[PDB]
Amino acid sequence: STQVRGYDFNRGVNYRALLEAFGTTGFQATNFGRAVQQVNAMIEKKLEPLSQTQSRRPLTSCTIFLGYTSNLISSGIRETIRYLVQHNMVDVLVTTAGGVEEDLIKCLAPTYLGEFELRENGINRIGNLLVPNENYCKFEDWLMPILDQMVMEQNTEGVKWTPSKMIARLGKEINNPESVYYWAQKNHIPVFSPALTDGSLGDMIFFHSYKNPGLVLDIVEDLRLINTQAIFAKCTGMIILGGGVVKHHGADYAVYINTAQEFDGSDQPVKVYADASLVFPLLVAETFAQKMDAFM
Amino acid sequence: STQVRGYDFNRGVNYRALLEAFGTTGFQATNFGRAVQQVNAMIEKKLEPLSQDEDQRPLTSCTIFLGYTSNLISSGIRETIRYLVQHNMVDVLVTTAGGVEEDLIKCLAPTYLGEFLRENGINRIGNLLVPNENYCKFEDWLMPILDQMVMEQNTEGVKWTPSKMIARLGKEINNPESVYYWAQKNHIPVFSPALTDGSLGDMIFFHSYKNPGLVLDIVEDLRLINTQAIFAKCTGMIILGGGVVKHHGADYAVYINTAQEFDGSQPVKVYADASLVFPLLVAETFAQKMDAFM
Amino acid sequence: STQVRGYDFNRGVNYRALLEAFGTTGFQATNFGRAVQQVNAMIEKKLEPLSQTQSRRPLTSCTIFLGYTSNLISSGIRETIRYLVQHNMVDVLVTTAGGVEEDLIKCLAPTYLGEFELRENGINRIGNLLVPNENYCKFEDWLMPILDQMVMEQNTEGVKWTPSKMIARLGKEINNPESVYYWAQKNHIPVFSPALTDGSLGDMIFFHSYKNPGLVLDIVEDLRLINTQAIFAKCTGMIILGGGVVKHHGADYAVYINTAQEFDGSDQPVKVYADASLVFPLLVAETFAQKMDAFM
Amino acid sequence: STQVRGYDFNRGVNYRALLEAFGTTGFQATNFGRAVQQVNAMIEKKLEPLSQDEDQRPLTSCTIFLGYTSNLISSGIRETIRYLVQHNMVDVLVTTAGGVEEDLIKCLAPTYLGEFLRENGINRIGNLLVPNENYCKFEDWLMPILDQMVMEQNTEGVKWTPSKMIARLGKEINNPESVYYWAQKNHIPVFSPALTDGSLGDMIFFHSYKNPGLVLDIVEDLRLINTQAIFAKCTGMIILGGGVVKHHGADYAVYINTAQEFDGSQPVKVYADASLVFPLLVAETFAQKMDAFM
Ligand SMILES: NC[C@@H](c1ccccc1)N1CCc2c(-c3cccnc3)csc2C1=O
Ligand SMILES: NC[C@@H](c1ccccc1)N1CCc2c(-c3cccnc3)csc2C1=O
Ligand SMILES: NC[C@@H](c1ccccc1)N1CCc2c(-c3cccnc3)csc2C1=O
Ligand SMILES: NC[C@@H](c1ccccc1)N1CCc2c(-c3cccnc3)csc2C1=O
Repeated sequence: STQVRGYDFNRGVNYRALLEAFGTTGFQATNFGRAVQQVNAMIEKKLEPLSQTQSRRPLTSCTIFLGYTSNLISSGIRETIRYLVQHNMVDVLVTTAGGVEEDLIKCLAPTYLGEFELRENGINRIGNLLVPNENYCKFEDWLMPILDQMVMEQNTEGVKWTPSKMIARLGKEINNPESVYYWAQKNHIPVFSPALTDGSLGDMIFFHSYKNPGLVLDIVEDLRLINTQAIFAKCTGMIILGGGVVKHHGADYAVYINTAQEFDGSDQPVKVYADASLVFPLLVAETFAQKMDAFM
Repeated sequence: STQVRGYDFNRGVNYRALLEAFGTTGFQATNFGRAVQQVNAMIEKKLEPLSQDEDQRPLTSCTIFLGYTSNLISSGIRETIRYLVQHNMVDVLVTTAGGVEEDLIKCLAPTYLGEFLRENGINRIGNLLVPNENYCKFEDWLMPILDQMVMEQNTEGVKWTPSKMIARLGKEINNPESVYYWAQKNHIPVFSPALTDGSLGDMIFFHSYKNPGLVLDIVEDLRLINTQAIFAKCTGMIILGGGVVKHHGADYAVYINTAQEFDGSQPVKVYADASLVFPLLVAETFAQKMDAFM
Repeated sequence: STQVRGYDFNRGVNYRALLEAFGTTGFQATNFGRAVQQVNAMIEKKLEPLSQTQSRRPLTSCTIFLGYTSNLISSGIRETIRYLVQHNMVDVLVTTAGGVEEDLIKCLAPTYLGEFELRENGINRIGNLLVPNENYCKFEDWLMPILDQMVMEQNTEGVKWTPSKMIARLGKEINNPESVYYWAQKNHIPVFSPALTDGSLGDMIFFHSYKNPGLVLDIVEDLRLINTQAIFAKCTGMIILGGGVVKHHGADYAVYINTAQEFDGSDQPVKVYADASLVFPLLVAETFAQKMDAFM
Repeated sequence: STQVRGYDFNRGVNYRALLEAFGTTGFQATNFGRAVQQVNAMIEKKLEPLSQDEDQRPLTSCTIFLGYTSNLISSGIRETIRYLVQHNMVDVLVTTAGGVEEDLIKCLAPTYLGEFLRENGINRIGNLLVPNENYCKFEDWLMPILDQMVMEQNTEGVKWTPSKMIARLGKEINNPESVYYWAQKNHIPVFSPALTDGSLGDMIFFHSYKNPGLVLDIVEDLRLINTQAIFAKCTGMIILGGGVVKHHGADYAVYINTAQEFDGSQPVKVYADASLVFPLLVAETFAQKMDAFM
């Protein structure tokens, strides 16, 4: 029986103690507290020594899957995710349509803050974020010669492209330390996204295919890669931001952060019903970023 | 302007007048009234003969895309979607992970109502219950088909994509209750790049160790879905449940979901569970023009 | 074990059968089906003969409380609620701030449909509804002489005003068969609303009190009235639209229709998670309106 | 304009920089950054001395109204609210049914964490658990006070309103953990016309048969709350949880709730559970200026 009790500001302001007190505050603050515990248990299992997939990445004592929706990549959470990937704190990335190109585009031009007329200035609104159309034009220019090389390598060097191999290539090509995908390919963290071509990147692949036909993207090889990662893990952890990212039907540790409801049936595990833009950086602050020394 | 006024039940229970009166009721009832008009405009456009200049599955005056999340296929809305597809009322289907297998499995065994399990072997989707045995029955049915598909790839040069696989599964289920049976029979393509994210995917995965090499290309499906939009005279969209399609326009569009805008996740949005709204929408729109589609 | 099955439009369009099939469709459609059952069981218990509070209203075999938020009174649901009250199908009304005056004002001037600049034309927006400010001005003019009479009767005829007695008086004064509150006082259905003065009606009572001081509105007498209604019922039914209307901590039958979530802890019973503007008229169509003959 | 950029944890865990960076992070993080600015503007205004012309519980340069739903008083946010009230950082409280008694009951017995009962005697509020015995303890404490209040009404001519009752309950609880103890001690009025809708109301009801005639007038409270706004130099509002106050303006305003607009139920709205957000907001605003309020 733990008693409900909030942080007492008559102590002054200690941010560690403030965040610890969320555990006893109730409602989603308590879920936040439980999420910190689950992620710290993931991390501690990951750091336990081993003494013991078609993948280069060395096995650890806990394989952590980080899933996220595109919109979080458009947000500043992109920096949070990049940090984790940069320091090898997760093992596999999963995302949805848009989630690749929104990272790469931010390397060529910035996304801006607006609010919750726009079409005439040439601007794509995503919540309270603004991406000028010019950004997609710059990305297109950058992308075309890479797709040319990709088709050539497929037809002459036997390369069998999948979304994950394409995402590694694009990460390598962007060659920029602010990119999630640059760091992911550098650290051999595979990125999975069958819905890679559903949005803007798809549109460009589509037009490119009439200029230079031939590109094939197989999803069955990626299917084998992602599932083998899970089957041959000693333990698995999952952290999933935004929902609609991953399917069930076991994970040893699981945290979900989203604002989706269960009532229209839309797809000790912990859910925090909150905007990940608020919650994820706090969660990282109290977990992965506390163990920064151990990952180096 | 138009005055707010609900239906007056002193007039008795006149269902058509009641549904019409939603338009002036306000909030999401008003949006439902607008959805009805939007869908009726699509249908009117569709039934319009192509003029001499507009000429080109045969193209109509309005190409209608129907998108839905897999949860709706688990629900009884599966029957509503099947009705529209059976009667050629839509031209293209788009769905999400689970959206295919959940239709096929219901031909082999029923889904049940529970409430809002792991030991009895039950998969819970909201208040719906699918016994785990349903998926075992599906596995048995599917494996021989996957053998045939790999054989045809390797010896007949068939290049599989998700749409072609879904067409083939529909032909193989050969059951008039199935959405996918009717889609392939009527040459309505089904697009679903996340086809392998769920249980069907687990099965294709395991199958690939006994009999490797199946390739599912998404790029040919990318070209097919986009060309449907590009060569349409007019386009209509009806998207149920959210997370199905991406923008960056349709001439007519209706979205029905309870997704929020605040975390960043004349078109009409109805903020409601599609399980309530979509059959009412269909009753006032497609079902009124049933004979025109026969 | 009931099997999931939707309405089959190859039968054509039978609206009764369509609505019955919601029961087996799943998700909130199934909850809708369960709500129809609960309300029909309320009604059937109400119609059972008796052979057996400080209130004139005769006891029946089930006392039905109908609760609703103001916004539903601004909507066309006002007509649905009025119908029930007109035909004595419920016994007690409960509402929130705004819920009284939005009915009365619609008797003097209409509310309009807008969408989800407005201040300069003089317009109060409520979701996609528009109420011109002029409507509140007309209501104020109408209200002042009634408040004058009310203060006089308090100080000379011993009248002890409560929100429910005030609401009866206003219903009687509006004298219009489109008003919920006209019908409620005519049929001796009490209306409870401690938060009666939180909005526009309150503002006007506030200004009036400097022109004609003295008005007292006691909530303790109303507290006694509403609770005695419940204590001395043979059976109770509750139908509550919009949430935040009533408090718990027993009802024999209960239906709630709202879109509030349980996750931030905001306050066989059935919940339908839906906009009552869609759901309530359908529910009425399949329940109270089917038994219209028996209530006359 | 401002570029989207999250906090970079390569800089280490610098909490102040992290909270500041929410402003450029986007979605509701950006709204949190705007709430911080809005509340800091209120506080800055409040600490501004009244000029010679502006002169008139003593009035300040900004009158701040703090509103909250009772669920927040059941939560640990009760401590946060109590802190602000204890230190005269707000001028008026407004709450909803349950909002009073749930503070008072915690002085007699604790609330507990459970998960998202009727036989053990437990009231469930989300993932919070209040044993039914807590309310029995509250009843015992309250009855003698209700006797005194009726006596003073009838023999001393006291005219009770909810605010006066809440002040009196706060004085009687005489406990520094209580929001209402500090409100009456600092002459912060508490308004709550729905005071009797819940458990306190059940108790006043039963008490009224043994000892009848208590009158709680809301009209005098109506005048008091409105006059606080009318005579303010500047007004600020902080409203947690929704359904608390009605409009038809404040100079500064922040709302924190997860209510939707679609059913119809420079001000800033943060769409989030206040149990996460409000203590962070307070840490960056009122708690930085603690000494100015002492
Ligand atoms: N059902 C198993 C489940 C899972 C989750 C986590 C670890 C292991 C297994 N799963 C595997 C397949 C998958 C794909 C995907 C990607 C590229 C090609 N094909 C499919 C995207 S999401 C998703 C998914 O959820
Ligand atoms: N961005 C354009 C947009 C669109 C929608 C509707 C008509 C035209 C164009 N689009 C096209 C591609 C697509 C796929 C998909 C399917 C199979 C392979 N690759 C991709 C699933 S959803 C989706 C989508 O939203
Ligand atoms: N807790 C008992 C509960 C209840 C509900 C239903 C039937 C009986 C009892 N209750 C009674 C009191 C009440 C008031 C109110 C109204 C005018 C004056 N004072 C209080 C508004 S809502 C509300 C409420 O929920
Ligand atoms: N409509 C004006 C609005 C307002 C808010 C803030 C400052 C000024 C004015 N208002 C004033 C009245 C009020 C009551 C209340 C309390 C005790 C007795 N009667 C009514 C509770 S909430 C509420 C409210 O919202």
